[PDB]
Amino acid sequence: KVFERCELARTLKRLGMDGYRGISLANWMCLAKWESGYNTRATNYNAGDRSTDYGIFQINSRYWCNDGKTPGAVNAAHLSCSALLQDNIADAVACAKRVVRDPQGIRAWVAWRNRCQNRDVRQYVQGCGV
Ligand SMILES: *SC[C@H](NC(C)=O)C(=O)O
Repeated sequence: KVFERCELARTLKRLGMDGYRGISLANWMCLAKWESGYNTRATNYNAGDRSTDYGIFQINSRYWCNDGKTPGAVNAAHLSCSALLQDNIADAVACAKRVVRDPQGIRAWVAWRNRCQNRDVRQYVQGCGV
């Protein structure tokens, strides 16, 4: 599903992302925008390393979700990448939380560094009531 900007912002607040490990909702929004255009169906195959990025946050199959086809990856005891292609983003949020629990935080996503860090990201949440 393709989320409307404010619909997404309110959803992320409800799932407790505002200020999670010091990350503002505006930062999480900036991240979803440049990663998938707020599209839960988004999939990006990295030919170079044979991994795939899945969902609204473009989570990778080598480190975080199991898809079976990715070489040198986390096993089948971990969350299925399919769970990140659902309309309901609860699993994706729970996984995004885990990713930033690493010392690297939100910097784990290179798109965040390019397009969001050291920027006025107020625009992503202005007028949403969050
Ligand atoms: S981010 C999803 C999570 N992955 C790892 C590697 O802990 C899981 O729930 O398995």
